[PDB]
Parts: sequence; C-alpha cells; structure tokens
Amino acid sequence: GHIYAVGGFDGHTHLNSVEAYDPERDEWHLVAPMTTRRSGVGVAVLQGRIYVLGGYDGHTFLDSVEAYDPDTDTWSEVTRMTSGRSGVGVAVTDGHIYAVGGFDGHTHLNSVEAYDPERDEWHLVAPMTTRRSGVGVAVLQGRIYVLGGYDGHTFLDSVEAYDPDTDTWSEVTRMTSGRSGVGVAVTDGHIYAVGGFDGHTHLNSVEAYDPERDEWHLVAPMTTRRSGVGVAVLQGRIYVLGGYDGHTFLDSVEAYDPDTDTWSEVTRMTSGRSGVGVAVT
Repeated sequence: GHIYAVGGFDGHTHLNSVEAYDPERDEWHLVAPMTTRRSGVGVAVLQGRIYVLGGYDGHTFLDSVEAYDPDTDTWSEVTRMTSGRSGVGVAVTDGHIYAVGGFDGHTHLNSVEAYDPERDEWHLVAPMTTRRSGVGVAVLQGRIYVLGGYDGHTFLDSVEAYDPDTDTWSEVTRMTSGRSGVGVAVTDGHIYAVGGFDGHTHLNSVEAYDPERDEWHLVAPMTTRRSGVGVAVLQGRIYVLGGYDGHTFLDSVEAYDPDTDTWSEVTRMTSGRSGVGVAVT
C-alpha cells in the first residue's frame, strides 16, 4: 500500500495537489491533482477509491466531494454533502462514509452525515452532543469514535461513540488533554490521539485508548509539536504528516512503531501541508 497526502495549506496556497508515499522506497511524489483546492479536508477509502470531502478552498467552505481512482490516476465528482464542512472528521464502516462535525464558515457543527452507496446521496444521521471542528475520528469494533476538536469556546478533551446499527451516541472517557486539530490512528485494538492544539500550545504528546479498561494513557511523544496533521496506519506503523507547529506549515513526517514505543523520522513531503487529509490504499 501507499499513503496519500491530500491538499492542505502551505502557508500561502490552499493546495489541490496530492502526493503518494511508498514506505519501502521512503519517498513521496505527486500524483494527479484534485479538481478543487482544499485545506481542512476529510478523506476516506471506500472500495479502493479515495474520497475527499469538505475543506476550504481559499474563498468558500466546501460541501463538495471527489473520488480518486489509483488505477486510472483520475478524479471523479461525487454528490455534495448536506452542509459545507471544514475540519471535518471522516469514518468508513458498513460500506458507508460518515462526515462528522466541521466548521461551515460561521459555526462549529454537531451534525453528522452519511454517504449511501445505494443512492450516491448524503443524509444527516443523529447529531453528536457537542459541536466539534478539527475533530479526530476512529472506527473500532463496529463503533465510530469522535475525539477532541474545537467548539468555538473550548479545546475539547471529550470523546463520543456512535453506533450505526442503532443511530445513537454514547459517552466515552475523556482524553488526558484537550486536542483540537488532532490526528487519529487505530492499530492493534487501540485508538491513538496524536498532537493537536490545547489553546496554549501545539502538542507533541500522543495518547492511546484502551477500550478494555476505558482509559487513556500517554505514549512516547513525537519530536515536533503539530496540529492540523494527517495520520495513517501502514504496515503496523503510525505515520504523522504535515500540520502546523505554531510558526511553520510543516512538510515533516514521523513514524511510530507501537512495538518499540519509538518515533523515527522519514522523508519529508514535496510540500508543507497543514489541514492535510490522509488515505491508505
């Protein structure tokens, strides 16, 4: 597999470029660009295609969606979401894509919508309790976990879980820190919350959720403090890409091996990308 880094902001330009990472060659290169510039974009993989949704293009908050097919190196339009959403979280489960929260240009949303492949149409599902943009989303067992974010007032440490079978939300133990712009990975039965911004500092800490014990614990921190990051799991390793450290729009990438609790540097992206979306396919 490859890691795809989608869009983002490089400090001057909202990007429509997309690049792919090969972990054996430890190299990044551009692929075909997307049609729309997008930072704060949500990304998911459904039946081998990469779906990119929402974001901000430099002028407008987007409700538009596009899909990439790696085999043909071609982007195709997909039906629009019910609302524009930047800083949106994205989950795939049951053959559905969920878009969670986000900022529509005026307010932070607690609404959540689902993409129905029966119809190529989006529709709202039950809302979360808290409004959240810059939110991290993970699928674990059958449930969608929503972590952190920003609600317009508070940098959130709270976590909620969605059950798609019942279209209902439940509370989960809060994280050790508020984390807006947080990255999320699931590997080996744990959810990792990576980085973020807590209102005073960008974070290099990383914490892991054990669902057996409903407990968060810190693990080894990354080298660079980062919010607006992309996170991917590939070949047992957690890759953290891009983001913003409070000064610089980052092109740096780090990899974490859960078996050694060790972060290692890997090759930089072709561009700095904050608010970058990530897919593994």
